[PDB]
Amino acid sequence: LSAGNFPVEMRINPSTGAISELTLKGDNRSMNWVVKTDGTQYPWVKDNYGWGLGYFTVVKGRETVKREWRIPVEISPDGMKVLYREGDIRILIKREIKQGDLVEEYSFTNEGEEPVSLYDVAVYTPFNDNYPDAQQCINSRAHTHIWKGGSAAYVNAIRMGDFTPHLGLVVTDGAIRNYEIWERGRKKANSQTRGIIALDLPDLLLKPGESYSLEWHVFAHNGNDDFRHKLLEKGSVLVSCNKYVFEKGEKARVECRSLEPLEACTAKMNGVPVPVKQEGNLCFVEVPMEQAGEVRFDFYYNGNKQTHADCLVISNTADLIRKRVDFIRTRQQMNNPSDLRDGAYMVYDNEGDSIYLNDTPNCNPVDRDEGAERLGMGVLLVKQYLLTKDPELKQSLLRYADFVRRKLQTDNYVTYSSVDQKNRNRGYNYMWVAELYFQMYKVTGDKQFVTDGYKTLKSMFQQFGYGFYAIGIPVRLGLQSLKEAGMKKEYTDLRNDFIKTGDVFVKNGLNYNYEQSIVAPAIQFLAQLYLETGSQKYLDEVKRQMPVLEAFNGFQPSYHLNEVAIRHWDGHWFGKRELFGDTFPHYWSTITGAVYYYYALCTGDSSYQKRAENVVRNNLCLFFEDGKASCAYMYPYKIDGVKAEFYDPYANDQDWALVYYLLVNRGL
Repeated sequence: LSAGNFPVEMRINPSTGAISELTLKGDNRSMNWVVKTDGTQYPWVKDNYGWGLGYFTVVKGRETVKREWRIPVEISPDGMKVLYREGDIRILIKREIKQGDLVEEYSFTNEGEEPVSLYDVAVYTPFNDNYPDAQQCINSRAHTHIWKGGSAAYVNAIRMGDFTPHLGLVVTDGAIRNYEIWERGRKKANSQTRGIIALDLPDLLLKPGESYSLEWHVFAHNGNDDFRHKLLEKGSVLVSCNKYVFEKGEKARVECRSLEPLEACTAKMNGVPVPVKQEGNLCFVEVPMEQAGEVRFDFYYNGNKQTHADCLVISNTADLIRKRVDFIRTRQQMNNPSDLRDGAYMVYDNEGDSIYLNDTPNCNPVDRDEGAERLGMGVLLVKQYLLTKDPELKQSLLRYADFVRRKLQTDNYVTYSSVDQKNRNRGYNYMWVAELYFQMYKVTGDKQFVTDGYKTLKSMFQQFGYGFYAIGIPVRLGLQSLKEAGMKKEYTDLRNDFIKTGDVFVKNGLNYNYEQSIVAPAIQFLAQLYLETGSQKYLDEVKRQMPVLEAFNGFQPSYHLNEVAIRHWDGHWFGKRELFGDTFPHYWSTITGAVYYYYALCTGDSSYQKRAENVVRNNLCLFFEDGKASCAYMYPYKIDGVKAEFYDPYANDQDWALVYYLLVNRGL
């Protein structure tokens, strides 16, 4: 049983030959699926970024020249056939509407007398993934889930509100190996745009007169299941693994599904052939994961096609966490009686092998300071203390709790992230200080911590409002902390402050800058609230907003991406390299996994717990086997020409990923 037919329509730019506008006929919201490339949406995004235009670097001996195609030599009256010529290379674009889908074929032909090598070959696909405001986002923008799957590459653009129709792009000839991001910066809408995506073809060697062809289909679809079915119908494949992060010794099952059986399907594991089993239209590999590190599974099929999955093998998860807490204790806690920040857990430069003192220039000093998000290290050590009872952690926590109470907060519970207290008074910071205090009660017993938690939340309520959207508002912990102490006058007063927050979230709905870590913590809060009160109005709102949360997450066969929310700015604001661009994973992705944990308790639907476990498991790649950590993985091949695919060398705020990992897996 299903729904509507939405033929792809477009406007061709008569000067460039690019697709200016991409719409789905019969869409009641008439969304343009690409960023407008005439300056009218963003001043700095002009016609050179139009859909179907692109670039390559041509190398002949010592001669290296980058070329960008933009002005056709020939263009059809309808714009469906376009020919560009840049040096020796002809770029021919053929477009057709086949049964309501757009089929585009790009050919690259060496017209010259000498062989040529082409590097960094890419086509712009400027999907409308940006965040101008909540109303436009929900109705008229799309989360763009990109899979660099070679011959089986795709893009699944889910409208942010989850209203159908959605859009899909499936590669049916040639391959896409990666993508790049263009037009990011402090002067280019900052955190509010994902930028302009370009999809990278393989590097080519073209003899005189030889061609390389890329073909894709663009089409409307009705959601992830529909997208996957259509992807298969168009002759592509879907790769998936039982999971994407393994402990050493575990068995992996990697599956490659097609519509019809693949011919001569072969596979490799880090470049080494491994046996593939074929049953009908499933090929699968089953192997032990015997060595720590990256594992890439490649499938080779139908003569010249390939695709892959990215998995990670860690030594052991318990030990990874232990080693990380020891590193926080022995290397990221300031132990200098002379320094005003004495007890703090702090930002750490992994290249420099020292605590980062926030004294050199950078783009935003307050995001590299002594508190604010850095409280997650405290919550992590507390949770790890509860599971192991290492007295050296108790000693370190006692000192941290003193640093926070004595130096970050005033006597009146006004909360800062800096010992001087002459910087921003935020809102977000109060929830984590509060969570640290309630958590410290479980360590010792002192009911004073519990009062500090309450008086911190009350100070936030006084100053900011009742409907302040904020990450990790500690409802279930707050109340169990109060009740367990026996301060029953407080377990009602606070509960009623949370209930007044619940109702304002319910009144707002999806109206409220739009991003993952506004939407998700709202739902985290309303789900904990329902578990305490029982009020059906709150669980109703959770269910209504769940699809909107889920739309941030792809199902690509990579531990970097699988159920990992699209976030693309924290590298700039929190990292050493200060790179805007896709961070996969970034640790706040694990809030979504917290939502799924609670949602699984609210309903009895245990498949949300399995998903919860998947999300947090995938964030384990931010933690290394010597106890070091990274604040972000920069995912794309390049960002504005700057090479990415690296872990940012600062350990900053990422330890919340382990906080939510232990919540999901141990209830802590």
